[PDB]
Amino acid sequence: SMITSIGNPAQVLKVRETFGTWMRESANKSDDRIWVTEHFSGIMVKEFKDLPALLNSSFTLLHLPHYFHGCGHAVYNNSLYYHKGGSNTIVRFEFGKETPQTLKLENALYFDRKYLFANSKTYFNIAVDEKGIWIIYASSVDGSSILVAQLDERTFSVTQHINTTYPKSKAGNAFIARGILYVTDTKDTRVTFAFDLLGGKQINANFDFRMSQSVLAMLSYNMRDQHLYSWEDGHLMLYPVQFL
Ligand code: NA
Repeated sequence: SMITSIGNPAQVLKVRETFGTWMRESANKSDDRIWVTEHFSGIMVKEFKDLPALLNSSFTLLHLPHYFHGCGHAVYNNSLYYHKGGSNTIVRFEFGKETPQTLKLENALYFDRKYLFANSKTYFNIAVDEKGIWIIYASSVDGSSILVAQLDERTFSVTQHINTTYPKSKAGNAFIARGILYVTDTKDTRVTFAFDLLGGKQINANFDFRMSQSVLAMLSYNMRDQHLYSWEDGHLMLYPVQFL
């Protein structure tokens, strides 16, 4: 099924950090924790035990095995998925463990400011939804096309590279819900492109995302509550979504 509209947002918090990510578990689990990264690069993640903890800036610091770049990470099943800064390596870091798993996206743009999403200086966007685990990236072959790697969860390996043919120059940002890729306009306020990942075909999508045009750092669908999570100019937002 497809998204027909996005509701008014709920703001959870405003921080000084213009760019960052906030993330919650999306696996069918009782887990109230929140994970945050700040800025476009670093080696630390802040873990909050719950929302009141986030509200009061009471966090545990977790040191990562590799520096992250960008704002396109995701948390799924007690693991952080993220772009290893300055490489085409994607890292899966399980929070109670030492050695992460890694995979390489050999034909993906990953340096020299040739971003997948320029607004957020992002090269890769990891997304988790009802139909699988996905890595959105931009081709280093033609330097333009948006692709989505479909993952195998157990092996943390790529089973398929899906070419949308959509040029990244038209994309503001994106998220994936129920196996459908949704891409925003360059102003990041409307969704103007969509792609049925398992059907391998474009589908019509034109609906408003938000009224604010403030810079958009992170945009991510969480299948556990079916809400859009975003980070907008230091504002942590939640959007409800309406399916057809
Ligand atoms: Na996104």
